[PDB]
Amino acid sequence: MELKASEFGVVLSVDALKLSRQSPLG
Repeated sequence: MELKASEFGVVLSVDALKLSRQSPLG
Protein backbone atom coordinates (compact mmCIF):
# COMPACT_ATOMS: atom_id res chain seq x y z
CA MET A 1 0.00 0.00 0.00
CA GLU A 2 2.24 2.86 -1.44
CA LEU A 3 2.32 4.06 -5.20
CA LYS A 4 2.78 7.90 -4.53
CA ALA A 5 0.86 9.46 -7.60
CA SER A 6 -1.01 12.16 -5.53
CA GLU A 7 2.81 12.90 -4.85
CA PHE A 8 4.28 11.78 -8.34
CA GLY A 9 3.19 15.28 -9.77
CA VAL A 10 4.97 16.80 -6.65
CA VAL A 11 7.96 14.70 -8.13
CA LEU A 12 8.16 15.83 -11.89
CA SER A 13 7.29 19.49 -10.84
CA VAL A 14 10.20 18.99 -8.29
CA ASP A 15 12.13 18.02 -11.58
CA ALA A 16 11.19 21.59 -12.86
CA LEU A 17 13.25 22.37 -9.63
CA LYS A 18 16.06 20.09 -11.08
CA LEU A 19 15.75 23.22 -13.41
CA SER A 20 15.55 25.17 -10.03
CA ARG A 21 19.18 23.60 -10.41
CA GLN A 22 19.22 22.66 -14.24
CA SER A 23 22.93 21.53 -13.86
CA PRO A 24 25.52 21.19 -10.79
CA LEU A 25 26.35 25.04 -10.58
CA GLY A 26 29.80 26.45 -11.77
